[PDB]
Amino acid sequence: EEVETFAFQAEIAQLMSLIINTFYSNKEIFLRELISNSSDALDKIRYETLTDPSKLDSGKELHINLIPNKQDRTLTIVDTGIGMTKADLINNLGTIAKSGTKAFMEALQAGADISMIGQFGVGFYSAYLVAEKVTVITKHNDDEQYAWESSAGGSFTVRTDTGEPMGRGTKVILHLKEDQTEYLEERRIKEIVKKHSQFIGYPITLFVEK
Ligand SMILES: CCc1cc(-c2n[nH]c(C(=O)O)c2-c2ccc3c(c2)OCO3)c(O)cc1O
Repeated sequence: EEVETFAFQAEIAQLMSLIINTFYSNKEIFLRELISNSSDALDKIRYETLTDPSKLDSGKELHINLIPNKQDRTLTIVDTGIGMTKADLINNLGTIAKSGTKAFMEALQAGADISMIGQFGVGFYSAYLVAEKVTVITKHNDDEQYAWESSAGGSFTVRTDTGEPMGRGTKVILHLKEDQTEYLEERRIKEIVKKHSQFIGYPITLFVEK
């Protein structure tokens, strides 16, 4: 397979390193932030459909599924939102893009708490509070399915995805750190959704393992 490797823009690499090295204890915020991103992407495709019905030809269901897998030590968050083209995937996760990253990095100096990370438009990276590696698989109506992945360290890879086709949307696979497996426990995931997410205008379904 063809794999491209990219460097994160410096400020994002710096942010990632701060997140990976922190003992910040309220790590459950990652779920609120990823669900929020899914909801924003769901809003995007749904808006586009008001004007163009064929936008949902790739899938009419608009929802978010949470899939813990204890055997694989992964928690997967899948949404059927607008997805990302390859260019937007690289831009949105590899650079400051539209975010307040610089202000956030100053806010951290000033000693603010990273729970404000989502208000600075960089909530995705909180995933690194709980994951050693994150894979993002995405399919936008205007492009092919791509898999982005990073274990931090300053780089990430993007490759065309040969996995199960998603009709449209984004799937985030969190390869959890050894000491963060509480997020694969059904009781914990339920408790967290309600505290940081029962505000979302889309169905959020937790798949219980058999
Ligand atoms: C990896 C982060 C993430 C992104 C998306 C997503 N899909 N499409 C888009 C889009 O704007 O086109 C996004 C998305 C959602 C929130 C964002 C974002 C992209 O960049 C900053 O904040 C998503 O649906 C879920 C996610 O967790």
